[PDB]
Amino acid sequence: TSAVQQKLAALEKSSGGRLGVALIDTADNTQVLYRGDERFPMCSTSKVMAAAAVLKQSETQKQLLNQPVEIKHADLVNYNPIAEKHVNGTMTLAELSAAALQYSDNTAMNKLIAQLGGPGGVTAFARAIGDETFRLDRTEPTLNTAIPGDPRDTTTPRAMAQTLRQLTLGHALGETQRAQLVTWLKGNTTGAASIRAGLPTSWTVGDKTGSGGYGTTNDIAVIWPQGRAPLVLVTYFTQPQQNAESRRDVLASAARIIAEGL
Ligand SMILES: O=C(Nc1cccc(-c2nn[nH]n2)c1)c1cc(C(F)(F)F)cc2[nH]cnc12
Ligand SMILES: O=C(Nc1cccc(-c2nn[nH]n2)c1)c1cc(C(F)(F)F)cc2[nH]cnc12
Repeated sequence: TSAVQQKLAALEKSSGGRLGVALIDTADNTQVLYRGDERFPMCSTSKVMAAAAVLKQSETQKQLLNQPVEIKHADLVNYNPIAEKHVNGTMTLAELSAAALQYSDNTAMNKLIAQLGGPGGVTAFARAIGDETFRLDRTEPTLNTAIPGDPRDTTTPRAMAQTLRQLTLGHALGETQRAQLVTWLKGNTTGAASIRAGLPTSWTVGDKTGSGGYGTTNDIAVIWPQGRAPLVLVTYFTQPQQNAESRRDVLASAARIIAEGL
């Protein structure tokens, strides 16, 4: 294995859980993979695929992002920091995308899923951009149950990193839409304790966090290191006990190991 792979395995053993890592260094297309082909519950990292799918729709439905969407009281689920302010009112699909990505609002995510026709519409977009591994099966909040062995609402680190690269640095989306997704990720509010905490502070990071049952703690990021071509990094982590507490420090530690191996 590589030096870095030894350090990641040791971090995993110390953590007591199961760690998945996939790095793409776009400077030379090199990769670092740890459990890169195992499935992990995506939790709210799946919000990137749903927002991107709506961005793709807006390439042909040109006013779609400005369309008002009704927020009813019955729509509110378990974490609605933005949507709860607009109950008995409306939010646009742009505003719902921003709330889902930057505040991790679960009601906003459900509106994106509904716009796409259900979880299968998010999966269909993944297939349309070449991701044969991603699957979204449930709405919020149950897509976060993170039960060991359950394939629902999972992907592999390798597949997620490749897709995040295609969406943010490649041509899965049109130019304006790619830039909008990057703008949203760079403005995330929830990420300072996760991948970002293991990287030099001079680097620019856009990321999407997630967490769920079994102490599942996740982050996916696009990274612009000072003076170098961007990286894409996926860090997924899940634990044996259903009621386990989150471990964002493990994601930071994994990111730090990756950064020191560059
Ligand atoms: O929805 C949930 N968590 C949540 C919601 C909004 C945002 C984020 C988040 N965003 N960035 N990190 N974490 C996480 C959740 C759901 C469930 C259940 F049972 F599946 F419904 C169990 C959980 N155990 C811990 N969290 C959960
Ligand atoms: O909102 C969150 N978690 C949540 C929300 C609603 C319900 C439940 C839950 N349901 N059953 N158990 N827990 C859990 C959250 C958690 C975390 C953390 F630290 F990773 F655990 C980070 C976040 N950043 C923004 N939001 C979060």
